[PDB]
Amino acid sequence: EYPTVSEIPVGEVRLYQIADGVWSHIATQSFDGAVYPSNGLIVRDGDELLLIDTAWGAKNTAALLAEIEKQIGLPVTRAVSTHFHDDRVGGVDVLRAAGVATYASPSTRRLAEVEGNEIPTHSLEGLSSSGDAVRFGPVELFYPGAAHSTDNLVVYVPSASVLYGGCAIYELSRTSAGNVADADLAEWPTSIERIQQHYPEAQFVIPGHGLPGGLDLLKHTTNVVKAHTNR
Ligand SMILES: Nc1nc2ccc(Cn3ccnc3C(=O)O)cc2s1
Ligand SMILES: [Zn+2]
Ligand SMILES: [Zn+2]
Repeated sequence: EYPTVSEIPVGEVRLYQIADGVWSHIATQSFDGAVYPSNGLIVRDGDELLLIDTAWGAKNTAALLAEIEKQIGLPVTRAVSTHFHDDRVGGVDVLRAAGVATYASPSTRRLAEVEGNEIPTHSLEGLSSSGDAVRFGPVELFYPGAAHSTDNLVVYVPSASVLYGGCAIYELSRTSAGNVADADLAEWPTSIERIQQHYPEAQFVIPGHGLPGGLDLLKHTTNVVKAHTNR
């Protein structure tokens, strides 16, 4: 049963089996008066592991590495942050030290720099315009367009029909748009139309924060976004 934020002390990381050679990774961090949970993904890359997103923090990300050695036992060799916020890039410095080559789109790198966040080393190309798709080892990386922010990526594991939505996909229980500082509310529903065109098969869809679901999370996220602009 998927862990909730109440169950995960800040500084601990949990791993959850979505499908064979596919895990999400759940951690917790303080922010705007509370502590929030945050999701990333892990994919078996042959005899290696591909990570998607940090654990929101240096000490957390290092507890992620430790739980991955304890529980899987193969080496993380690459990581991909999916947009520029520290719940995606905080910890890259730790991953770097740990042997992991860290990647992000060219925008994602510049944005974080300005915002003072940590900076993935390598640049990912082919991802410049709404709807580009590129192949990263055992996954496909997809830029559906401006959404939670203007740089966010989504990830699809074809062999498992798992789609990792990141923060541009909300969980079902979330009904308040939230901090929409850097989002594009006008384009975000259209961005979610693309996802739904390019990944009609998805079996499970993993939000950036909270419980996984199906493709329902997409019409949910859209209803949540549009409600926010009519008031
Ligand atoms: N019911 C819920 N409400 C909220 C409100 C704000 C957030 C904010 N947040 C922090 C880090 N990333 C985000 C983000 O929005 O991606 C998440 C949830 S989950
Ligand atoms: Zn964000
Ligand atoms: Zn987030």
